This record gives sequence, structure tokens and C-alpha cells, in this order.
Amino acid sequence: ATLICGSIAYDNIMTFEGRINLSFLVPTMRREFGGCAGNIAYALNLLGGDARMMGTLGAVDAQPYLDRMDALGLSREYVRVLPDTYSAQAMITTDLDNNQITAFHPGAMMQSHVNHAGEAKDIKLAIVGPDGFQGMVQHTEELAQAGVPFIFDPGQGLPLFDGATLRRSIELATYIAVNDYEAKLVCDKTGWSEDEIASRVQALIITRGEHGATIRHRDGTEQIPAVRAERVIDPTGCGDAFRGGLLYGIEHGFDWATAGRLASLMGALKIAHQGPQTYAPTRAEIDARFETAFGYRP
Amino acid sequence: ATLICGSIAYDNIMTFEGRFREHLINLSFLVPTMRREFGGCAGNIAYALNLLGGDARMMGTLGAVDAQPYLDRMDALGLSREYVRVLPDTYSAQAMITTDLDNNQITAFHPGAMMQSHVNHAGEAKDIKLAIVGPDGFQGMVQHTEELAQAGVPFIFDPGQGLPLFDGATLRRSIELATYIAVNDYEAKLVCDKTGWSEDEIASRVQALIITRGEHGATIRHRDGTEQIPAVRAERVIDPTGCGDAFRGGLLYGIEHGFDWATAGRLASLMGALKIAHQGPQTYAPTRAEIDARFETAFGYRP
Ligand SMILES: O=c1[nH]cnc2c1ncn2[C@@H]1O[C@H](CO)[C@@H](O)[C@H]1O
Ligand SMILES: O=c1[nH]cnc2c1ncn2[C@@H]1O[C@H](CO)[C@@H](O)[C@H]1O
Ligand code: NA
Ligand code: NA
Ligand code: NA
Ligand code: NA
Ligand code: NA
Repeated sequence: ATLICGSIAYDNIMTFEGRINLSFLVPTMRREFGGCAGNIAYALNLLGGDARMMGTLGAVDAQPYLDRMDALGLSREYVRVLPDTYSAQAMITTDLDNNQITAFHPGAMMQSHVNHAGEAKDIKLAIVGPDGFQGMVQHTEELAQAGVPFIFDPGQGLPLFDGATLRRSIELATYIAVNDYEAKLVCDKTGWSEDEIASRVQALIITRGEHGATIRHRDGTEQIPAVRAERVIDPTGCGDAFRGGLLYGIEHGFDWATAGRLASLMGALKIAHQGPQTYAPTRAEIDARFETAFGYRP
Repeated sequence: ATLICGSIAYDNIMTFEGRFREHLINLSFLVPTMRREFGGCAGNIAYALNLLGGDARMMGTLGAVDAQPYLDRMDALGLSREYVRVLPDTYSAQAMITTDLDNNQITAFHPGAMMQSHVNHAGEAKDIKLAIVGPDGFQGMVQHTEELAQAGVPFIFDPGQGLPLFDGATLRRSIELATYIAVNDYEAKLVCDKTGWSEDEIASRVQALIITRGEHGATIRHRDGTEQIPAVRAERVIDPTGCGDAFRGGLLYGIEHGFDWATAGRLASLMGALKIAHQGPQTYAPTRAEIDARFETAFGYRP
């Protein structure tokens, strides 16, 4: 199984019909299931992987997410629901041109360190994604002492790290996945160059938006092509769908060329739909699309 | 009675520890505390006028999904709901309000039932001697100005957060119909630019142009002269949300009771100072005896 550590949240995707006491009218709001862990586990589950979400919800409003996990067949064994607490929510204000500004209200995510990654059974692989700060650190420590290889994916939690804690997390990590902005930020905060970050992991994966991705590993760098999206509706969750694809690859022994292409394809499917988890390809569809884009079958 | 037309909304108020000025964009920031409060321009102004012992009749729309807490609060306050319309199968307006270290604010405002505010007709309201038209659904704002003018009810035009929805021609017309205009100093500039009128030109078309200046008080530009209104020192500074509306409540009370502009402005300034010492727009709760005594303390005389 794969252990998916990160936020579990409701996303409120608010649309500003355009692009000091200033208001912006947002006539439409759409509520969606989100959170980094929920999004990545959704992607891995689409592929037929066995995803075990580890994260915290708040009892006040956890139930829809729990019912959705049950409907999807996603195990709830490491999802802790905290009494008298609200679930994390992302207030995602989006304009005309898909740019976004999020106010994230962490709620129960602030207590994510109540879950201990080192107690999880039959975990072969993990990811440590954006979450409560204490929980992110704790999971990297417990997975390393447990000998479970993990992707470190600090994402929106990067500003909670200082130099020392971020360098330590990279030492412990087996892989790192980031976008280019985040790669720069990791470089700046650690005082390490990109070469030096890459030297400390089996692979450093950098997504390049609509232009595919780069996978740097010890003796080479893979350039991963993008896949042309069928329509561009909403980027929220693209990174996470990519990461679901990448983890499926790693767990199933794919080479980096293939793992990266699968991850690129999941990103491209995601962007054609509103919200992080409303794309719903079948595994047969994913295989056919992979062949159409790349000329071979995973 | 005084007809108070404007938004009725629930406010969700968050602080940001930075300054907005120094902060395909994918921007995410942590908001660790949020406080929910009763808000909306009409609810806030009516709350202020009612603190003073005025007879405030709110005119605005709520949504039936979640209106009940606000209707119960109105009833507990003794605020008439005669012109508060609750729209089936609709959500009430919600403001998502973030305040920075300089006390500037950015709001994402989800209008919900506010977009239907023109279902209320201000010209049908009975026993109304004065009114304000504050930020609301655009169609509602324009219709209330038209119907109040047609009915001969003197009103403050208070475009506020609604200003972006107005073009020059509509804003010029609205000022022509209005008896007073109230804006903050940033909004006064926006209005001068949109209309192509100077402040003096705008004041020539109303009985008074009232410009608030935050912690620096207010200016009332009128027929024969201009009053500079001092700020009142706050006892503590907790939240600016609703300061302008408290000020408007004080101003409406003074107008109704025939206060000179110097006194009406000072009362408004006092209400604003009391408001800022409390969270949200309506948690400040002075008594009328308190307001009279504070006014004497601050200003040297009784209103
Ligand atoms: O500060 C944060 N911490 C954790 N999760 C976040 C934060 N901001 C946004 N999201 C979550 O990120 C997902 C997209 O990858 C969204 O679904 C949102 O819920
Ligand atoms: O765009 C808007 N239209 C109408 N009302 C608004 C808007 N933005 C904020 N508020 C309301 O303004 C009050 C403070 O004066 C707040 O209570 C908020 O609900
Ligand atoms: Na990310
Ligand atoms: Na490492
Ligand atoms: Na205002
Ligand atoms: Na006029
Ligand atoms: Na002119």
C-alpha cells in the first residue's frame, strides 16, 4: 500500500468575474472535495493503486468526506476525525485567467501530528505533503526511522519551514516533488543549490506546468513531455493528480520516463475538470490515452 | 422612521499578519483564526441607529437557506422585519473579510440573495422621513435611489463597495437625486474621477458631501462652508470592520434630529471610535446615556 500524508480539506472555489477598504464580488462559489492527501489518494485510486490517506478531519463536518471515501473504497484507517473541530477549508478566489489566491483555514489540519506514520502497516511507499507543520516534520522522521521511502512534497507548507528543518527533511526523504517556484524557494531557504538537493535524494521531480516535468536522478535527467489538455477548466489539484501518477509509477517499478509520463497525463486530465477530484477516467481509458500520447503501454 | 437600504450579510473576519502592499499566480496563505459576525451595510447601520434610540427600518434581502439566525437577532433587537425579504432556496450574502497590519482590508463578497435586492420597493415604505441607500445589489441600489427621489424622501447615497458597478452617468445621476452623499476619502477620489466633478461640484448638487478620513476624522462639505470633524481617540483598536456604518448611523440620527453638521459629524465620529474597539460590526454595545456622556467628555457639550 502507499501512505498518503497531507491535508484533507473542502475547497471553495470562488469566481471573480474579471481580473483602503476593497471588495471583490464573487457571484458564484463551488464547493469541492480537496486537501493534498485526498487529491493524491483519489488519483492513485483511479489508477488502481491502494492509497491509505493519513490526515485529520474535524468532527463538525467530516462526514461527507468520510462517506465519499467509503463510496470510493479508500480506507479510512489513518484518517483521524477530531471531536469539536472544523475540517480544513481552502477559500480559493479565482479570476478570468485561472490565476488563484487561497486563504487556507487549517482547522483540524493543525493537529495532524496526532497520527503516527511509523505505526502504519504494510506501507511500501509514502508521500509527505502539505499539512500541519508539526505533522509534516513528524511524518518525515517516523517514516525514515521506519525505513519507508517517501516523497517529500512540502508545497504550501514550505513557508512554515526554516533552513535547518527543511535541510533535515530533504536528508530523510527518498524523492522530492515540487514545482519550479517551490524548487527556487527550497534552494533559497536551504542555501543549497539544485544539484545539492538532487544529490540527497533518489530523484528530484520538478513540474513545469503546461510544459511537462523534469526528473533529475543520480546519473541523468529525464525530460517528461506535457500532454495536451482536452479543455482547460481549473488548475486546482493538477500537482496532486501528477503526484498520484508518480507514486503509482514508483510503487509498480516503472522507469522514470514512464512514471513521469503517467504523472504528466494525470495532470492533463485533471485540468479539464472543475475542482481537484471531478475528473473520472477509467484505468482502461488512462492506458489508451497514455498510448495515444506516448506510443506505448504502461 | 428611517429606511435603511443595503446589504444584510454574514461576515467572516480574518487577520493577515503582513501588509497587503508587500505581498500565472498561485498564491496561498494560512488564516489561522476567523470570527463569524452579523454584518451587511443595512444591518450594521440599523444596529447603530437603534443604539441611539432611532427607529431603523431595514430594507434588504436574505436567503431562506440560512436567514433564520439574522431574523432571530433582528427580533431580539426589536428591529422591524417589514422590509426584510427572505428568498426561498437562496443563500444569504457572506463577506470573507481579511484585515492587514495597517488595518487595510480586502473582502471577497458573495452576494447570494443580495443580487435580488430590487424585489423591495423603497417607494412603498410607509412613515419614512429619511433614508440611506448603501452598498447592495446594483439594480436594488439604482431602484431605491429612483423610488426615494420620486417619493420625496431625503436620502444619503452611500455607494461604498458598490462603486465599481456604477458608471459616470449613473453616478452623476445618483448624486443629483440624492440629498447627501457619504464616502471615505479613497472613494471620494474615485467618485471625482468617475463623474468628472470636483468635490466642490459634487457638494453643490447635495445638501452635504460627507467624507470620512479613518483615524483622522471627517469632513462635511456643505452649502455655505465646510466642517472639519475631529476623530475621537479609540479606547483600543480591535477591528475596523463596520466603522463606516457606525459613523453612518450617528450621522442619520443627527440628521433626523436636526443637529447642526458640526454636532452630527462629531456624533458619527464617536460611533466610529466606539465600533473600532470591538470585533465585527455590531458587537460594540454602548447605551444612549453612555453615548451622551462620552460625547460631552470628548466634545465639551451635550448634543
Ligand atoms: O496551506 C495549505 N496546506 C495544506 N493544504 C493546502 C494549503 N493551501 C491549499 N491546500 C490544498 O491544496 C490542494 C491543491 O494541491 C487544495 O485541494 C487545497 O485544499
Ligand atoms: O460588495 C459589497 N456589497 C454590499 N455589502 C458589502 C460588500 N462588501 C462588504 N460588504 C458589507 O460591508 C459591511 C461593512 O460596511 C460588512 O459587514 C460587509 O458585509
Ligand atoms: Na503544490
Ligand atoms: Na534524502
Ligand atoms: Na463604506
Ligand atoms: Na442631489
Ligand atoms: Na467636469
